[PDB]
Amino acid sequence: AAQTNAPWGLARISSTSPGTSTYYYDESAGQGSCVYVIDTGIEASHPEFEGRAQMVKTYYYSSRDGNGHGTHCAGTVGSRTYGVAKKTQLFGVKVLDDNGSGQYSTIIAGMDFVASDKNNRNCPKGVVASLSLGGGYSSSVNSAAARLQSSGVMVAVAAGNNNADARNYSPASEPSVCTVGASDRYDRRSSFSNYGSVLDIFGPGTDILSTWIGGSTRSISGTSMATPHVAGLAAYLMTLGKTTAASACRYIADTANKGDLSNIPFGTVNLLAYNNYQA
Ligand SMILES: [Ca+2]
Repeated sequence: AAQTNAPWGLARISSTSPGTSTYYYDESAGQGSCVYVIDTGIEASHPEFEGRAQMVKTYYYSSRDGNGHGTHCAGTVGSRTYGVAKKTQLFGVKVLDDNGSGQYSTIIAGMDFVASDKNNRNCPKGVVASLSLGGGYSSSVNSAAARLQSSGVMVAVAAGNNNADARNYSPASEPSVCTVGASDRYDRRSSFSNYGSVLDIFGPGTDILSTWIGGSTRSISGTSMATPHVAGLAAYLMTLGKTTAASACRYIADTANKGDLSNIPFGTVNLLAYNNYQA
């Protein structure tokens, strides 16, 4: 399949060079896989989700996304127009309030929740969790991410937006999960992207067009936007049978475009997520 005039980040993950505008992908498109978006929620009624999204848990008064961030990230995972894995099933867990903030105890509870809830869901091709959130180092938050990964869920987390070593942030600094940095459309490390030896992979994160609340769309930037490209790519590769939840991060690294990025500090991987699709 080929989506013409695609958002640049989708084109980039299906090309060995920057500057293209077509997203090439296998028509299976992640069908049979499930991705939990643990964030401010998802506007499940947005036409772009085609009924494939639902809220399964909230830690606040409402399960609605009153912010937009979670709907944007969900759109990059699995919306029709803006998504990597266009037939995946999306489940929303609202651990952040409508200002985008949340306590670490709530975020940990949401991770433990997904580890259990996935046992109640029909996801024959596997389960992914996308965490576009973080804050300062916490061993308890790292441990919760490690548990979620160990339970059989491919965990992708944002590296953070401090232009700093991600070793000082959580859950970015948990080695067992897949920690994602951001790049821009010219193949530079995004100016805000964290870096460091704990990063596993880069994905597109500057000026990413996706779904927004009120049935709308907008372009925003962050390692929060790069993470769902990698989460959607994992769901897509698991559906194709190329890899499993345990090894997807390593498979994505091994099959990445290598050495293409600029402004990568010594000690940080120079690897950009790539779907290796050949028609
Ligand atoms: Ca890792």
